[PDB]
Amino acid sequence: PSWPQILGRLTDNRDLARGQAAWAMDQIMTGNARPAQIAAFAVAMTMKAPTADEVGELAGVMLSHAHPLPADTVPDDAVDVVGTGGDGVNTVNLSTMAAIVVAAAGVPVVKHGNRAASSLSGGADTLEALGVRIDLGPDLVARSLAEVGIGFCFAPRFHPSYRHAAAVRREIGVPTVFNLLGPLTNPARPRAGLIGCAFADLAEVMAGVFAARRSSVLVVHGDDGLDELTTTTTSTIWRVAAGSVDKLTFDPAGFGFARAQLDQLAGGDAQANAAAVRAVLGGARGPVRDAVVLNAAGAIVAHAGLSAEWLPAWEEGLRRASAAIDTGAAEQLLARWVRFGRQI
Amino acid sequence: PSWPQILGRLTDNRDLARGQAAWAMDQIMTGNARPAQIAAFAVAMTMKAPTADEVGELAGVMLSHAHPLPADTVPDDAVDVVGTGGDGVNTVNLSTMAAIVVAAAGVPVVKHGNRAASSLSGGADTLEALGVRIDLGPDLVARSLAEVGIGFCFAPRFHPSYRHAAAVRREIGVPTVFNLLGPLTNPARPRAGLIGCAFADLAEVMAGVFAARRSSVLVVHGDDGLDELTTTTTSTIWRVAAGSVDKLTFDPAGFGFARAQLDQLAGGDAQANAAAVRAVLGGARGPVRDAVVLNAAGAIVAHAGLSAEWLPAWEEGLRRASAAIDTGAAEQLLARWVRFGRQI
Ligand SMILES: O=P(O)(O)OC[C@H]1O[C@H](OP(=O)(O)OP(=O)(O)O)[C@H](O)[C@@H]1O
Ligand SMILES: O=P(O)(O)OC[C@H]1O[C@H](OP(=O)(O)OP(=O)(O)O)[C@H](O)[C@@H]1O
Ligand SMILES: COc1cc(N)c(C(=O)O)cc1OC
Ligand SMILES: [Mg+2]
Ligand SMILES: [Mg+2]
Ligand SMILES: [Mg+2]
Ligand SMILES: [Mg+2]
Repeated sequence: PSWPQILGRLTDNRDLARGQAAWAMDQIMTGNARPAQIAAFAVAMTMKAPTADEVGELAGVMLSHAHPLPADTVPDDAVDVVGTGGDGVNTVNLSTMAAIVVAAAGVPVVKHGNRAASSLSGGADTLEALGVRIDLGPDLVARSLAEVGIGFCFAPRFHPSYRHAAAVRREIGVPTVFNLLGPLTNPARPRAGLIGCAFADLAEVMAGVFAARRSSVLVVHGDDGLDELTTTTTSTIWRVAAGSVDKLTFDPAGFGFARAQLDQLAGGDAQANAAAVRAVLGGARGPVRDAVVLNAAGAIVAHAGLSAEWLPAWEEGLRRASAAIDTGAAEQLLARWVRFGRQI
Repeated sequence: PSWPQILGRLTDNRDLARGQAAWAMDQIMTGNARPAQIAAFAVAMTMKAPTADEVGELAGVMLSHAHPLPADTVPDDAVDVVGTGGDGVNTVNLSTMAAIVVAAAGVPVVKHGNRAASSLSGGADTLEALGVRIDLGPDLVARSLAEVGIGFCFAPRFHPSYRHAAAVRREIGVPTVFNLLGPLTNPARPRAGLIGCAFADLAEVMAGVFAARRSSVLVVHGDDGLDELTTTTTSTIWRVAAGSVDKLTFDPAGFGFARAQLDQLAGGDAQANAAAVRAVLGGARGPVRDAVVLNAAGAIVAHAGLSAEWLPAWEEGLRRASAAIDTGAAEQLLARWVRFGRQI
């Protein structure tokens, strides 16, 4: 393989041959690709329309180069709650709040996360503002998971070889196929997840990648644009179970949720978003709580799918998420997580 | 304007707003664009499918930044004979030979040229091997045109600000919209031309750019793939006249030309191709001569179009081209051109 061969195939609007996307990603990850070649590749794949085979190859290479967690430290039923970002709506950190609630409900959570790219505060920024240690290595993330019930894998910490691609992504600004990779590259390789996708046209491709590795995942795109399950309107869900993908539309009104306005989910800086987390975990009722409970429930549904029915699953997920907040378990879990980090 | 705005519009498969392509190109030309931004733009513009308006904006900015020729030194009726290159065929230098013949016939020629990109020897390489000074500046190109009847504008000498774009093009090694710009950016701005296009689906776009300038141009694509008028089969001609374009099919058999095989036009390195020039100018009969005469006649037809009827124009062009060789005028012009460069 060579860059002219691969780039020419893509600019001819052709799918790549098996192995070519992987070759390309490996050149990028080993520091062997010129910034121009990285940019050409990211753009050309995006404009061709990436296939699940192609995106799976890219994610596979990233996972090969990533720092793994220690053997036998990640429960077989661990779940992720993470999105692509890039929805261009400055919301509170819904996945991060959902993940705390899910862990408090007793589902092991290994969250893949990062600082902001286009927003004012990313999940990692907000966790740091809450006093949680974001920058732990493999051994300590495994300890966090075992001791607290949740671990946070900071993407730059676990994927140092991605630094060459990350730099090009910033210079060009435009979203590309690379924006799909964060949720597909959790170094703990959890088999379940609630996965947000800001890009309606690419959510099915993400779902195809998860289907190929036989994950139990709900890939979600709010019909208002959010890379979360929204409360302002319906959401599209690509449901991944038993190696296949089912496209569904989801309406929170079927579970008694009132419609919110997008303004009601608005975020601010890390300090403001930390305050918002504290408010929800402390039992504040209102729009943000509703969105957190909904997303926590979706992750619990994904976790359930590792084994059945859609409606009892949602009912159970919503019951469990709501109780995790109401009993104070979620608030207490955050306190315990903070304490864990301060004790080395 | 910004890179995220323009690249986002392209990746959404939308034509640019008026001025945006020009903004991007000026960023590239002033050294304000990162190699990643240059590459993203080149690829995204190519995959979107560039319009004549957009290509014209790109060429306009190049011309703005180019070294011009001194005032009143280029005749109103000067002609160019130049192609995009990249036809993947490795032929002798047909445009460069045709240009010498056209000048010897009395039509002023200001040829835009460059070294090999994908071929074994570019027109500039072959001229250098023949002893012609290829890198003269504006004042001396103007002198060459007046004194010898032909001038050669070396693209890197006249477009120094293009160096950043040129570096990215080499790195990505795939054709893009930038491959169209050579024939569209002759710094002497001749109003007539025989312009070869290797990319059949972009020839109409190049023709539209020339139409906007009200040039008299034949944009040509050999139906065998050559970016020249071919002798192996028919050619498609986009005839540009009176600010409008007509697509025609051209068969040189109508002028008595025997069908050649593509292999009979094969070139080699600069020394081999220089030998091929000497052979044609010395009066050797055969396929190469035929191709040179046909293309010289095409350029004469384009020159006639500044004023002209189609079939008589071709018959006249063929007569004048053949006579320029047969009298030794073309051989003598080359010798005079070599002397000119040696005498400062
Ligand atoms: O600034 P953006 O480009 O829009 O990115 C917003 C967030 O998207 C991902 O968030 P994640 O789902 O992990 O967390 P969140 O929903 O709690 O913010 C990403 O790592 C950022 O934290
Ligand atoms: O090496 P390539 O990738 O195929 O492209 C290079 C050839 O295309 C142009 O040819 P021009 O028409 O000016 O000259 P020619 O036809 O005499 O070679 C260009 O300036 C090079 O000479
Ligand atoms: C317009 O064509 C060119 C302009 C240039 N400046 C350069 C360069 O600086 O290497 C190369 C070019 O084609 C190879
Ligand atoms: Mg999220
Ligand atoms: Mg979000
Ligand atoms: Mg040519
Ligand atoms: Mg050619």
